[PDB]
Amino acid sequence: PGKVVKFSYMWTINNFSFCREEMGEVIKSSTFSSGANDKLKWCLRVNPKGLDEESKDYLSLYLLLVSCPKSEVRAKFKFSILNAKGEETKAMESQRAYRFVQGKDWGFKKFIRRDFLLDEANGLLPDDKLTLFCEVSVVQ
Repeated sequence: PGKVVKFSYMWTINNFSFCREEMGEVIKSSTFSSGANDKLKWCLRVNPKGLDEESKDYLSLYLLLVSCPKSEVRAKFKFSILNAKGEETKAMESQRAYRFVQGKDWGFKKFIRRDFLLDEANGLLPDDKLTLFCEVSVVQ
């Protein structure tokens, strides 16, 4: 069977300034699929108030391999925010392809400062919506 080997996932979280998650609490995205027969399952994990005390001023963003048929998947990834114009901004990308196993995630604990994100001047929460964009390339 053929495989979806590169995929871009776009997720809008409504009313973001009112998310109620505390530090260490997660918002999980819908599961999205790739690979052969949709057998690689992924989701994005957002911690709106970080993981720990070190990151409580940040939003943390992680890509999680929810399911895979074998042991591992190696993948490169890039996260960004889509601004009020639909353009990518505040991008961060993996240094190389990282080894995912099922239940494992990789990402950025300090992806963006909350006070920058919440400042209307920066155009990152049009209508109080945060739109995240995740581009993945599976190399093995």
